[PDB]
Amino acid sequence: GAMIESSTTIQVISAGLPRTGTKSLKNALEIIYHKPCYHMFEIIFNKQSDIIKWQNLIHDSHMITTTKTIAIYDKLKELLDGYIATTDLPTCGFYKDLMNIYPNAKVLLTIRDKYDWLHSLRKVVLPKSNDPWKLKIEEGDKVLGLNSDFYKLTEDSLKFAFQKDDLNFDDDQVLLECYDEYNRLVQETVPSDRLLVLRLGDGWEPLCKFLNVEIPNGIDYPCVNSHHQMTQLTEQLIKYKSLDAIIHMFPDLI
Ligand SMILES: Nc1ncnc2c1ncn2[C@@H]1O[C@H](COP(=O)(O)O)[C@@H](OP(=O)(O)O)[C@H]1O
Ligand SMILES: CC(C)NC[C@@H]1CCc2cc(CO)c([N+](=O)[O-])cc2N1
Ligand code: NA
Repeated sequence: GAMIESSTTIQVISAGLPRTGTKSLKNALEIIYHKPCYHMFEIIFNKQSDIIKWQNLIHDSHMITTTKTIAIYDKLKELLDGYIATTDLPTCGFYKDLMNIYPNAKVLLTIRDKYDWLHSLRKVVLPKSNDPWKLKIEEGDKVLGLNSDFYKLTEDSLKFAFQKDDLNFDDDQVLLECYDEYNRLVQETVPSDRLLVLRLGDGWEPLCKFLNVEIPNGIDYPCVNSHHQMTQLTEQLIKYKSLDAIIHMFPDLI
């Protein structure tokens, strides 16, 4: 196809929850658009200074209906300046607001089997409080410079996505119910013409068709960020005590 000059603004809003192929999708969108896509990894590896800003936004987000709405929307736009898409926490819970701010953006929902999702979440993002692996995650997190404010953001952005005032994070049934309800609500809320639902394994074709772009030539659809790979990353951070000592060992993930 012909090369055209794409606008550096949010063109794709992905409402999918963590552990549903968001990092692969981030990578895929960057391959298509040649500009950055937001993701939790953007915060962890590039913009830890954003943590307090997302926290403040979530804090004020109950006021979203107006005057207050504009201030909140201004802060969201600021956070996303220079990006062409959003994926993952903390952004995904803001999908409705993002649709208002970026009326010409299309919306994606990444989904998968709910028990596979939960298993993956428990290994990487939200281990049970009595799981010994939680201590290893915390040790690796310290190597990356992530502290309690990072955990607060993770929890608060999950609660915001699930529209809960509090949440028993150690309760699998609660998390599964929230997952199902969240995915159902996205599909009820977003007009179908504006939504593409992507199941893990769908690859380039439906995505590129939805976005009116050619499938990237000779490039396989990304497959990164398995829980196994994250377990290796955690162990290597603990072993070497820095990111820069091992970053070359994780080329597409980081
Ligand atoms: N192209 C692909 N095909 C199949 N699974 C993929 C995939 N890309 C990512 N995944 C899976 O999506 C999950 C990561 O999602 P996210 O980036 O949102 O955290 C991982 O699940 P597992 O942990 O079950 O391996 C990963 O293996
Ligand atoms: C050792 C270190 C790599 N641990 C950091 C972990 C794993 C990456 C990660 C990813 C997400 C969402 O992609 C979230 N999240 O949903 O808040 C939290 C975390 N925290
Ligand atoms: Na990258």
